[PDB]
Amino acid sequence: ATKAVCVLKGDGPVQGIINFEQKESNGPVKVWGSIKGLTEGLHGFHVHEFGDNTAGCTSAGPHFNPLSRKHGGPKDEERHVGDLGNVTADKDGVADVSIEDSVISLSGDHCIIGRTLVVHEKADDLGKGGNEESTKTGNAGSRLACGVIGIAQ
Amino acid sequence: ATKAVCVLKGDGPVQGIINFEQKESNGPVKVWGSIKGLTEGLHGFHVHEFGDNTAGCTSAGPHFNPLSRKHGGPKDEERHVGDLGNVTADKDGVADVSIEDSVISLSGDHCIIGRTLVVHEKADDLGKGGNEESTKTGNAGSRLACGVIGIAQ
Ligand SMILES: [Cu+]
Ligand SMILES: [Cu+]
Ligand SMILES: [Zn+2]
Ligand SMILES: [Zn+2]
Repeated sequence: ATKAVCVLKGDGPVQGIINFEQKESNGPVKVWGSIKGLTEGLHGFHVHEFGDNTAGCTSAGPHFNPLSRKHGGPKDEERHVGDLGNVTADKDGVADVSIEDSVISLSGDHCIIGRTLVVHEKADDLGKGGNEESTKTGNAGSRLACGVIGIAQ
Repeated sequence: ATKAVCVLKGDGPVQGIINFEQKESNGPVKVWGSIKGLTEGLHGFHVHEFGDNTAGCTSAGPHFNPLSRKHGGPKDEERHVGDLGNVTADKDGVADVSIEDSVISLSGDHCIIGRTLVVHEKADDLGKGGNEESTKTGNAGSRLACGVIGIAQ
């Protein structure tokens, strides 16, 4: 099994730790942890291409997209590899994250280790907003917190 | 080429940005950047095993050592893969980092992507110190700043 971890931080109050675990290389990645400091409701949640935080979350570049597809939700055949949809924060501003995804991986061409996990200002519209930006970012707005995804013990 | 980057941060004044570039997968890796906030003199500089910052730099674990060797300087045959020796801070507390290394790699099954880069309190004794700790850490002391090594554009 392979494990990964990401510490999410940004300019504002959003802070979290997200864990990744993959039992087999041909199998799903479990993604779980807790993010606090969020507004209540939905927040876009993606893996971005670059593990570069030199200019904060901006330098992470676009969604991780090695198959050159349009943005979607995690359930869509047409999605970026990095498209994990939304997380939901409760009234106290905490998102208890629990996702399973078969398109991200912790090895190979879909490997997300060394890339950046980002949590966003607004809901990800999952490619259904009827504008060009919906097909790129899901209209998820600004990057509230991010972190480079590292190999974990 | 393959490129990586690391933002070094800690609990004190030490901070910097370190770049990695590898023109050929079977070629050397160039490592360069700057670190500020350091005491004048030598400071140990290594890749540690885990890209885990959940408990600060402590959770990075030991030096990255997939070949199970003793601690060395970068020129030694007997070294950890992560052993990049010392950087030197000037009278203003600034270390201009400029390293070329043929043991670390940005690709392949022992790559340093997703691991942690650490700059230390004290000089690395290059495993020549004559105590057990010399053979593990070079007696480089505490971890002043660290960051996960990420994929760069
Ligand atoms: Cu995103
Ligand atoms: Cu170290
Ligand atoms: Zn996307
Ligand atoms: Zn070492």
